[PDB]
This record gives sequence, structure tokens and C-alpha cells, in this order.
Amino acid sequence: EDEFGYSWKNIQERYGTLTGQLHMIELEKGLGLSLAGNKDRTRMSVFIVGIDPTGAAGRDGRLQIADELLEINGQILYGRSHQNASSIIKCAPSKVKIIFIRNADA
Repeated sequence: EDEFGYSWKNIQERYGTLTGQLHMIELEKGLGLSLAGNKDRTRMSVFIVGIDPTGAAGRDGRLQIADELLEINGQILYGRSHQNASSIIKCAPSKVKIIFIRNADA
């Protein structure tokens, strides 16, 4: 585990059954992300719709448009409005840890 209780074992146990590919990354902050989604949708509840190419996420280069955000710093993002998820991200300290899933055709 890290400070949020995150390990690859743990996150695989929680989310390993979802269709798509699970990821976890750490970034230093802002992140320069635009989010969209629907609170009540059962997949794609909060997802990335924009990445500032000059901001922390863009420079890092691992996050991609349409990536579905599950958690940041121990807080669950799905089932909540994208604005609430954006607020959580904005209020977070510099160091962030993000669990997300990517949904490729093939």
C-alpha cells in the first residue's frame, strides 16, 4: 500500500472485473483536465474530455482523452458529478494519485 491504501494487488481486486484496462499513475500539480460524465451512468461516469497540452497531465503524457477516472487520493469519483470530481482534483495537494480505466476497441 501507499498513503491511500493503494497497491496494484488492491486495485486489481477492486476493479479488475471491469471491461477495459486498469491504470494508476502519480502526478505533481494544475493538472489541466476537463471532465465530463453522468453521475448515474454505470460506466463512463467521470471521464476526460480535454487535456491542456502545456499542463501537468499533458506534459506527463500518460492520461488520454476519454479515460474514465475512478479515484484520486483515496476519493471515489464515479457516481458523482464531473464538477464534484473536478473540485476534488482542484482541492488536492500537489501530489496526486489517480486510478483510471481505458476502454480500447481492440
